[PDB]
Amino acid sequence: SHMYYSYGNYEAFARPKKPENVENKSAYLIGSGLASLAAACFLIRDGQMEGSKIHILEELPKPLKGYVVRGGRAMENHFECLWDLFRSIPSLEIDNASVLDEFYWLNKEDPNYSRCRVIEKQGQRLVTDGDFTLTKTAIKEILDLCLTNEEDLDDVKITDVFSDDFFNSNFWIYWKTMFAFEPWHSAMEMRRYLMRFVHHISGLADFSALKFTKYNQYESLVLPMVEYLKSHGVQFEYDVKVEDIKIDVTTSQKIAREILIDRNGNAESIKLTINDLVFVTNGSITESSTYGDNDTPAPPTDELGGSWTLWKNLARQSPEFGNPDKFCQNIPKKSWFVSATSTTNNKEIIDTIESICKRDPLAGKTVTGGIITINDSAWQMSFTINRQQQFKDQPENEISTWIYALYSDVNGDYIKKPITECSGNEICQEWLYHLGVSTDKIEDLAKHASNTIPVYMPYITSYFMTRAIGDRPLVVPHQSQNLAFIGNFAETERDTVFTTEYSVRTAMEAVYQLLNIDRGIPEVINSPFDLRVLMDAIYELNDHQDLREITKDSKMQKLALAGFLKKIKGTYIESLLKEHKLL
Amino acid sequence: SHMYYSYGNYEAFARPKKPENVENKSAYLIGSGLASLAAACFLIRDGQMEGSKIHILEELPKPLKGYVVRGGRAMENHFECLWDLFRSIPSLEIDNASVLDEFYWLNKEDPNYSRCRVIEKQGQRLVTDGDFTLTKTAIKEILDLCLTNEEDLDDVKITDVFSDDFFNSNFWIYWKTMFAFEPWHSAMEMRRYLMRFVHHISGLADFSALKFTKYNQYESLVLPMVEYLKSHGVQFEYDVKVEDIKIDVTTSQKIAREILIDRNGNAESIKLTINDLVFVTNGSITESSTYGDNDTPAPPTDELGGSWTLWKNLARQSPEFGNPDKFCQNIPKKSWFVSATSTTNNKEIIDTIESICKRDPLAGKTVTGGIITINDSAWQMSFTINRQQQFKDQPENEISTWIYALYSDVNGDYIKKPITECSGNEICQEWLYHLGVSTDKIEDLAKHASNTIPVYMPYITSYFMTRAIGDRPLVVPHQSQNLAFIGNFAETERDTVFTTEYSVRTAMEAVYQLLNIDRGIPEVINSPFDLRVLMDAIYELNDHQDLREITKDSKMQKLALAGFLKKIKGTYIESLLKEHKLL
Ligand SMILES: CCCCCCCC/C=C\CCCCCCCC(=O)O
Ligand SMILES: CCCCCCCC/C=C\CCCCCCCC(=O)O
Ligand SMILES: [K+]
Ligand SMILES: [K+]
Repeated sequence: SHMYYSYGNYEAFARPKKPENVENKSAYLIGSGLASLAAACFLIRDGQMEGSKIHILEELPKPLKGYVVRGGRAMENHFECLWDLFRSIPSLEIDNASVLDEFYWLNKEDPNYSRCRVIEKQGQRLVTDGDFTLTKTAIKEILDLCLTNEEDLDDVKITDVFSDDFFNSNFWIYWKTMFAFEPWHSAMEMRRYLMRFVHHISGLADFSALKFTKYNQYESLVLPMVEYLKSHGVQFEYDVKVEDIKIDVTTSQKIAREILIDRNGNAESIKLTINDLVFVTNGSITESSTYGDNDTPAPPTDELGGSWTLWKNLARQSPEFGNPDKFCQNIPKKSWFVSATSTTNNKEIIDTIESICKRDPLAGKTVTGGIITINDSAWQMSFTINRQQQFKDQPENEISTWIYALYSDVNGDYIKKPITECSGNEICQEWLYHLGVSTDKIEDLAKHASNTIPVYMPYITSYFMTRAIGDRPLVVPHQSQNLAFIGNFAETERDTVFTTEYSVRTAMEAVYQLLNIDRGIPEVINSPFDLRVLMDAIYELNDHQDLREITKDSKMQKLALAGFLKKIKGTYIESLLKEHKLL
Repeated sequence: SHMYYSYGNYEAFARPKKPENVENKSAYLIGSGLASLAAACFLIRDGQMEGSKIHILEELPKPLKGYVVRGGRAMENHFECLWDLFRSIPSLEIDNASVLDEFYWLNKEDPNYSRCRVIEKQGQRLVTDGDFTLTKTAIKEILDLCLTNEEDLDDVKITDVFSDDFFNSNFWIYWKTMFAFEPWHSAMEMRRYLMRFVHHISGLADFSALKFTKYNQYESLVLPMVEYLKSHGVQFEYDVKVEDIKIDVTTSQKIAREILIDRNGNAESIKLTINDLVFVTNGSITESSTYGDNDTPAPPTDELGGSWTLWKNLARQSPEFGNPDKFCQNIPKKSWFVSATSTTNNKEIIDTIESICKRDPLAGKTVTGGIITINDSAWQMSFTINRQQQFKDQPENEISTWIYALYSDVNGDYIKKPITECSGNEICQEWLYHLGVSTDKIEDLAKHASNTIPVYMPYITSYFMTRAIGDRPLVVPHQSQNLAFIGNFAETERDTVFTTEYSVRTAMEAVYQLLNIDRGIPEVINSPFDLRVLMDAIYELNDHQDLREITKDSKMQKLALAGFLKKIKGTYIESLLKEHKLL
């Protein structure tokens, strides 16, 4: 009621009037991740809140044994809120240009695509690569899922809605690895993904729809925002651990009253009035991460960190604040936990990568174009090499490779141990084996020619845990006066979590609602409602067959189609179907 | 091939790289209407062409007996190209705001809607006002038209595709008068309108979808653009009549070589190279306009002016440059020709208007909210009163009313003459009669208390003449190197003419194509392909009935619906249909 959804250029280009009474308001942002930063940016730009009244509370202060590549997930053109934000953030690389400009021009200069998406048998390209290999049964299961109401998917697993045909498809290889879905994850979220990205189905196998920043996410997204916020006087408070927020939850209002913090070791409290807004990033996929090195595994852990402890403390004050235990408890021990960043200047390794991905990793352009999946790896390992180098101060003869394994409790094929028990050099050895490197060189090249840093992340799969409506708090809970939840464990319609777009969307919706900003929020792109996109999807999903080939081997369908074509012959519907290759 | 269509914020907010070799190029814009001005703006902003190399050639120089209101057509939110343009044009009314900002804020401060759309019997509101009164037969004719391929509508009249039920509907009253469609006009263009604006069907009767500038179009749109262009050094050349452009049309290229002009009376020629771009606004609805006064009719005329003569001279050089005679010849003598602007400070007239439209005309906010149609007027007359005053220097106790008649060859009900034979005061008398003013006061109030300026426009209905594909030139004809056609007689996909959006779209497409600008053009809004919008349309078109009421009185349908509901029961399709009130 305190916001509305829109689309089109009118609302995109319009500027909101200064919101009412904002001169008497303040904001506290809990956490320093992308959602907090984006919310602060919207407070400055569209709330016209004074930067000095904006307080970002970060647990970290103002030494790892090598380079580590973080989230690094791709974006797409229809990250509608994220581009609304980053058109206003100055680039740190190009004069008089925004982050969006630099990104837009870069991905036109050097457009992303994969020349080798799946390998097997120690370095062979998969033979059916490029094809979805979906049977009619699997396709009907996909569409049956989209045709299920989200409300009917409470706690439903991906394995509850798909059968053997689907799980044997190339589609499932592409899908599970690029998005990091496990079979026991949320069918509700998988449905959101299917609908959310249907306009890019023709780019699923070759990653032609992916777009990437010039450098790692921190240098290309976080640092530009931080510079923008600091230039506007926003206050960054470091070594602040937020332990609880006392919230009054009455029959008529929800009002945050006090932030209980541990500053640099000392218990303190921030008293809030109704004009002091609090933005909580509830939960975190990176909390309690541990780090290994070339010779040491990352020590597994089950610690609840400060992020999960805080959400638990808020949930104790109202069921409307969500159910953190659905996301941070009972995570299967087979789940993805470990990622590794393997850095080398060794020509044997780099030349091996070149022979598989067909591009020079040191040229400074696209290399793998996104992850390469090792389809027959016991770990279900994938790895990617982005445009090199991904760190501004890294030597120009080095590459850094990011590696992850979807299965954490199964022996590797060359290193006969679960990934959670492997040092950096052992992870690199298993990877080199699957590249086809000669087995008499693997040990030396991993131990002495590379430096590999593993990271153990207990909650990295947490976004996708099976959930019920109500497990995630509304961005602005009902009757909340000065409290919002942002980030990928907050609830909003149809958008997909594990994306930076979701972080920016929740940030924008929280700020606009709490300040009653008179401007539209862009809806999640309308592609699942667009007949043209749905026609393309049928054509692509059936691996480029028209309606006659699709129905050929079924009399019942073969006849319903002939009756359909009779009615639409010579009409606009027939020309549309022909334009989208269905006729 | 030299442009691409896009939608969403990514392409909206992105800035194009400077196009290649633009530093060696020039532009000549023929005419000073909105399309020429918009093209010049895009040349500056996105072509990064130097303003000194941009030459606008206007026939007019750098005295009417009263105020005259011109085009004054409304806009809507999904004028996608127009808002792309006017976000970059500084407002002349508000500091540090664009034209878009001022427009956006104004129409939120004072949103448009009609409190009385149709009157009859000398000032009575129409009883069924607000309802479409469409029969099932008429609705199927509407959808059958949309389901016809545009290519099958060559030279087809509106009367060729609709029957008595449709022409007796309130829908047709609303539609024909707000858009100025005549029964003999283009069914192809009517189809484009139905598809183009389907997202606003719920605002058709009460004009809630309409948005208006603060002042008349010249003060609120043209003058801001002119100031922008002059501030960038763009050259305005006045008293230049362009008589012909010599174009080389070879087997491989189309190249404009020479502009033949009459400057201030003297024959001259502008020599063009391939790097000199020429933008022709072919044809004009305002050419050869004549003016009357309170005591004199506007003299009818059939003169081809300079605009139509120029298009004819170009068409003689290639059929690819269009067929002007389809639009400027054989216009029926019943067509709309006359509009009048009636200005008064008289309290009897203003109070009469207040009693019909329910708002104070002098308050400075919406008055009629768009045209009021006099349904039983022999002339088929409508009139509107915008926010007053529409001219910045007009006295604050005056209103100006705009009046037009769809039928030009039929005696009025009070003044027993065709409108083409009427003085300004006689047009005002016929109007006052239909307002219900007492017949013993009409003559005095028209002659002495009002000043009414009639305008005769031979080509005002020209955009809508029946046409065939090929009658309008492509914005950039095939193989054209330096020549483009812009404005509402140029050809582009799915957009609707007689709109300022069409002028800006053709301008943008011409500039982007001729300069090969590397940025997307926003497509015509995708509403006819959006299932949600199509569901709303069925609900509104059937005057707010669900699928069971719609089908109730037909056994055949009543059964196909029961079979449909059986298949979709409990699915996402059913929830969608319920959300859009069809179930
Ligand atoms: C009713 C709707 C039917 C939906 C059909 C479902 C098919 C979805 C197809 C897969 C989308 C592939 C997405 C790959 C693009 C990369 C994602 C990204 O941009 O981040
Ligand atoms: C296949 C598509 C079916 C199309 C259904 C057609 C019904 C169209 C309904 C009328 C649209 C009314 C437009 C009124 C809004 C004002 C126009 C404007 O904004 O300038
Ligand atoms: K917006
Ligand atoms: K654009």
